[PDB]
Amino acid sequence: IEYATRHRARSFIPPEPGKPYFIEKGLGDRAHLFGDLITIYAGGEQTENTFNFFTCEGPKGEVIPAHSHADTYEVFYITQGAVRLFVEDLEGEQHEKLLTPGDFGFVPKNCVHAYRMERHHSQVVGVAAGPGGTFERFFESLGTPAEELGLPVRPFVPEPEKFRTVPEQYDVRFRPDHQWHTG
Amino acid sequence: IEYATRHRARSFIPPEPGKPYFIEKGLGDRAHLFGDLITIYAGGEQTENTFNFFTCEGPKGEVIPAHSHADTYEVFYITQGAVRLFVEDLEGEQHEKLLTPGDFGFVPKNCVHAYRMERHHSQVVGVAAGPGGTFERFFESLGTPAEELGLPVRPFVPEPEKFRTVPEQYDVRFRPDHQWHTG
Ligand SMILES: O=c1c(O)c(-c2ccc(O)c(O)c2)oc2cc(O)cc(O)c12
Ligand SMILES: O=c1c(O)c(-c2ccc(O)c(O)c2)oc2cc(O)cc(O)c12
Ligand code: NI
Ligand code: NI
Repeated sequence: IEYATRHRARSFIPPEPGKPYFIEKGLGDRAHLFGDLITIYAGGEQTENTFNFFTCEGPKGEVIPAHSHADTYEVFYITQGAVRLFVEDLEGEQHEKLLTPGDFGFVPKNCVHAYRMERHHSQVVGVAAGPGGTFERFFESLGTPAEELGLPVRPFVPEPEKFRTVPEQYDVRFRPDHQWHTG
Repeated sequence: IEYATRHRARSFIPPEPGKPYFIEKGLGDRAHLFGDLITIYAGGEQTENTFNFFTCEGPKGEVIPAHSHADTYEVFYITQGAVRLFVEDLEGEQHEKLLTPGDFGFVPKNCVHAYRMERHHSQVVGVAAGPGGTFERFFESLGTPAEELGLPVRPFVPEPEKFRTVPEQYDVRFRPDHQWHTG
């Protein structure tokens, strides 16, 4: 049976801290953002705002917007398909790598980065957290929560206003002028 | 690409915090504990002691020792095989679930728990962290660090004294007399 939480009328994440739980494949809290489906299995409420756990999956596509996080560190661990990760270090040097399932990428705070899914229905396991809390409700805030299972039929394109206001609540800084010179 | 660190003569985890990095499948810092191989991709040094990221893989086996963590929350995210997760909640009710790849289990602090791998070379993605810091160097401390790739050839059984002294440094509390009555 399911739970009612702060985030969903129907969720498999228990609302109270301190409760163990299991969630079958795909049934975490879901959000749509562009063509991608984000699925949250644990958030800050579960971990005293220490860490989170979520997956991101999507169609073969182009790079997501280049961005950074001032106080948040991010893991990319590939589970399906192939994902090209772009990252610029603090010294301005850029790096790219095609990550295949079981490969790992790590993006520290203040490092500009982006990714491109290079196979249909690629999937990434992510953790996104830091001294300033956990990041997981970003996705449904800029994008939209989803009740349906599976990849969105139509991409969810946030209205411009969302891109201005979501940084006020979530640790994200967009870098639309950023150019990748790794090819 | 390879570094000497506080933890290993050779590592693909950079010693300097704030550096982006990639690690190919299997090439995180490795440790053996019983028949299992633990591979660390990010530790507390990478995240200001906020979270970590590791895998655990091993043969079809019996349940690991029942234990709890006083300040640490743990994620079980199955990537290969099938893994049965046992957990006792704070009110003493026990639960078990066979978790298959893509399935998720969450064990809050102070819940007694254990797992059993039920396919050869099953694999779990883990995060284990909390207000008490990050847990990942526990495995090489009770077990042993490993330079070679692959499952350990001989199980590493820790001497009884390590079970007494490792809890003084890592957030783990063994429950040697704990009995699972879930099936
Ligand atoms: O800022 C973003 C972000 O951080 C993540 C992300 C995805 C997978 C991970 O594994 C991870 O650690 C982070 O996705 C995004 C997707 C967007 O369309 C826009 C974004 O701004 C982000
Ligand atoms: O205390 C332990 C522990 O926490 C974990 C663990 C394993 C995979 C995970 O994904 C995770 O979150 C935790 O494994 C163990 C394995 C042992 O042989 C003995 C232990 O004492 C632990
Ligand atoms: Ni990001
Ligand atoms: Ni544990």
